[PDB]
Amino acid sequence: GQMFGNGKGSYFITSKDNETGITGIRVFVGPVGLIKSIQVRYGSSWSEKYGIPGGKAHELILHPGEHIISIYGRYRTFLQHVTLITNQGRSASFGLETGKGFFAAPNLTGQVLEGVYGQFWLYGITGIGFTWGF
Repeated sequence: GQMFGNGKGSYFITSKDNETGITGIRVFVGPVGLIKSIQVRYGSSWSEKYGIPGGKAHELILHPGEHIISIYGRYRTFLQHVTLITNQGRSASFGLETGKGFFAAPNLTGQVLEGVYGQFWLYGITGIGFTWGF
């Protein structure tokens, strides 16, 4: 909490479900370079496509024991850039690094990414938020 970017349009939310946490993140990026949609992998199950159809699928598949611990991003009208940095030093960058920047980290140390929410509109994601927990 709360939501990064100029959120506009349809609300979405996904989260952990008495399971393992996030083991993967699928980001869809178009030729225009903005974040169109996301899928989140819980255990072995991919969530539904949250956003606008189109673009090319790019993935961060987490290693055993690996978790996303902070997130840097850029935005304008749409979420332009997202880089997911993990607890093992790895970082996966998606999208064109333009606009107003943000940085999301959990308040308490040991907390990792467990879910993401936000808004998508015309071409893609316009607002993005993150839920952290142990």
